[PDB]
Amino acid sequence: PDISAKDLRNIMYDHLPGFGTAFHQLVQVICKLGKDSNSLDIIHAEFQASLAEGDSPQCALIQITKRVPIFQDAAPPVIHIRSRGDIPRACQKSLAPVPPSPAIDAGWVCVFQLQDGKTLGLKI
Ligand SMILES: [K+]
Ligand code: NA
Repeated sequence: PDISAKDLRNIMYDHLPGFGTAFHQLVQVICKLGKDSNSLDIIHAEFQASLAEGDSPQCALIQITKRVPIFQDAAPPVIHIRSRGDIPRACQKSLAPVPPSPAIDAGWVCVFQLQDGKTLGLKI
């Protein structure tokens, strides 16, 4: 790819406010699935265009989830953690009960699964 997953992640991070936000996590999800589906260059191009159009970087990421085929009805990744405390502070107000068939394109970034089995969905 013209761009690596790490470099794309860093370009997206360059534009995002704060640290450990729902959108940082979304960047990670996007770069993972994009690397796996060989979509890194299309993702990069779409991100660039969205920024040029005047979109917020957050909106650009969302639009990526809506336009890039790998994200269509794609299940959010499950992230195993010890306790809710392992969830970044800036994500703590973005947690919600997990529905039966969550989809990334619908704003379900990931699902945090606690050791005790309880789940929390990261929602935008
Ligand atoms: K930042
Ligand atoms: Na952010």
